Amino acid sequence: GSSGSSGMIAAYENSKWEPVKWENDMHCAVKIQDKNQWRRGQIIRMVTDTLVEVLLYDVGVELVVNVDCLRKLEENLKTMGRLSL
Repeated sequence: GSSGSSGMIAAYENSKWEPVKWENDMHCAVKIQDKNQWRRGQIIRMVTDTLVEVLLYDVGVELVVNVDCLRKLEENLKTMGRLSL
């Protein structure tokens, strides 16, 4: 037992939004409101200076969230545990 390693939500949650330019065909993590789980999305198309269209390829749902909830996909989070390129 004793299995529980919160890195994504942990790091993200603890961290705070940051001013970054979102480009097409990019990876990032969006923060849900009604829920407390960080989902990954793909920069589909920038709508406004605050809104951005992303794709939850992870699950398979096309939607658009606010850059205020968006977060840069940290490398560490990408490779949690065993590191190997």
